[PDB]
Amino acid sequence: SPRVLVVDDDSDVLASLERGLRLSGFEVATAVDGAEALRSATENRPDAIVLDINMPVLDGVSVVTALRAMDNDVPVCVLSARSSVDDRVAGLEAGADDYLVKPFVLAELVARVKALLRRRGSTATSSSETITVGPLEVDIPGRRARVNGVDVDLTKREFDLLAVLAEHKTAVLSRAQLLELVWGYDFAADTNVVDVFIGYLRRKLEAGGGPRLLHTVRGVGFVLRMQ
Amino acid sequence: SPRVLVVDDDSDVLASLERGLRLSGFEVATAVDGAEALRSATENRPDAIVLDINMPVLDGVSVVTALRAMDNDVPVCVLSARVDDRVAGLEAGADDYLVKPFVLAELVARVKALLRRRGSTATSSSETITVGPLEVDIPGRRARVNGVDVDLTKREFDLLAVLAEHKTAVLSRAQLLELVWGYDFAADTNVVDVFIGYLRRKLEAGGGPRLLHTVRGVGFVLRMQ
Ligand SMILES: [Ca+2]
Ligand SMILES: [Ca+2]
Repeated sequence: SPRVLVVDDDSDVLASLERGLRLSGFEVATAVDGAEALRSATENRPDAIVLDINMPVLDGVSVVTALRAMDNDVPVCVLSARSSVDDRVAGLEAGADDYLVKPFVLAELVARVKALLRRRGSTATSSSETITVGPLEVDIPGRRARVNGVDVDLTKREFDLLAVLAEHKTAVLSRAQLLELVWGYDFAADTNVVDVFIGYLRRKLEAGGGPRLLHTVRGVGFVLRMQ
Repeated sequence: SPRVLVVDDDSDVLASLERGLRLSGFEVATAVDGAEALRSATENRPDAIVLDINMPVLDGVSVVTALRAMDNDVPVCVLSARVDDRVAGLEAGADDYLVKPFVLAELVARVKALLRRRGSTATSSSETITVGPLEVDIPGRRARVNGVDVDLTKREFDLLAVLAEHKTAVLSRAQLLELVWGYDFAADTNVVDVFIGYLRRKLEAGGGPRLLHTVRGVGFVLRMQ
């Protein structure tokens, strides 16, 4: 009953993923390149999209870029070959919500797709008032972050992360807690998605040129706090 | 401003490159050896790296090797020497080179070219291109000859990919410099001819037929026969 659009230009992989997800309980639509992805996404509006990065015609990065420019927040998990790192990172930066490296076992994708759906248009936060951490203001309801009055341009998943960290300002959250609260994971994962997104957030928070607000507590977790 | 990391163990040269590139409109990071180069590259994600070859602690060839081994496709222009007539940094995976001594205008032109290429979002509609025994998987950035992987550096593939996309077309040195290297300017560099050599040698390793042809005074063509 959730509709998942799966996009890959490798016809074996696409057929396999189609088979795998349909059997796992999803209504599945497919596309072979990013143009067909955007057509499919536009004409059918999937609940989630599984999106290969390196494709002809329009790549996965472009597809993501395009969706997000249209304010289309559909959850997206990008797929990439192992070696195609600085590149899957591009999809995440451009606005994908999660990634999975090939080859993967099908359970890894199903689990992340159910998480994607659990956390589509998101946060597990109750704050209504804007949250201040030094010069940073995190407006959860208005989905707006500002540092010294200047908006910080964040993707939907960067913002969800910052929002969870602001909701628990000054508290340390572990990778595992952040996978559950932000990504909606209900399973143990081998993933550095939290680390990658902490990198992006911190770079954005610091681009102005002042204090580190977002701290890595080695072996324990991450914390948003002034000083 | 594009961020360029410059790496040279000679502090005079390092300082001079830094000054020059900054006055040319670049945001410049520096590193004194290959170890500092790796740290800077990780901590600071430069848009391009100007990389000396002979350095203590860790050399330019080792830097390029480590970067490529770690799937970091950052543009690298190596500052290298030229005997063997080999340019070891290129073979290791650097994208272009300059031979010291050089004028700054040559480095600036080459760094802009690096950046032009890395900045390109042009996406081909081609999938796998077949030329006789050779298959070029464009989107997958893989080549195989008679089903056997040909291990190519990023820039070797870039060149192979342009030749395959225009398969059987003769592309001049000038067009490949523009198309593959991102040059917008004159350049008397031999970099295209050097990489053609690399590809031939790699493509022809399995004993097979010549697929990459040099038409002197005209250009280069990838075709079976
Ligand atoms: Ca692909
Ligand atoms: Ca040196």
